Amino acid sequence: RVNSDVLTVSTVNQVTQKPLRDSVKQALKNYFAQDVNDLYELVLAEVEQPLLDMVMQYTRDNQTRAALMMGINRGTLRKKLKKYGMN
Amino acid sequence: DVLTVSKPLRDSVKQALKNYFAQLDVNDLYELVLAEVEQPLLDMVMQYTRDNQTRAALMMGINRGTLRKKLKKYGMN
Repeated sequence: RVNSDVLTVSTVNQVTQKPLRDSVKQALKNYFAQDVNDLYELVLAEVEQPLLDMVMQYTRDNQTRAALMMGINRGTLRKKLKKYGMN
Repeated sequence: DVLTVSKPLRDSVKQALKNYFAQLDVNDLYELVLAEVEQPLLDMVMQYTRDNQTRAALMMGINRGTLRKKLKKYGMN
């Protein structure tokens, strides 16, 4: 059971749409194919940065609209932006 | 530079969000994306460790309690 299927990636082999979770699985599978103790932060960092960049670009940098769209408060959005030196 | 797909996983997230935006009120995008990324992460690590929660938590860098809360959140418990 998965939460949603609205996030899909376009991959040309011609162009096929597959669940984003599949890319995550593949990336992890390749990663394992080579002692890790920070896998969550690793994956989190790889996901939050593009998410923040895309949303901020979409709302034309309006921090409040970006927060509403993301379902988080203004404060939380600000610490995430700063974490990645995006502020 | 460690998470890539056949490259960086981040590019696939960007692509996904672009496809999603074309589909557009939305106010749960963070959880929406997190759910699509944490569930498979949990699936893959638990599989890697043969369902050993302690080993999975240690690999992930989180305590066992947090791992169990995450698994439950996604109905994987």
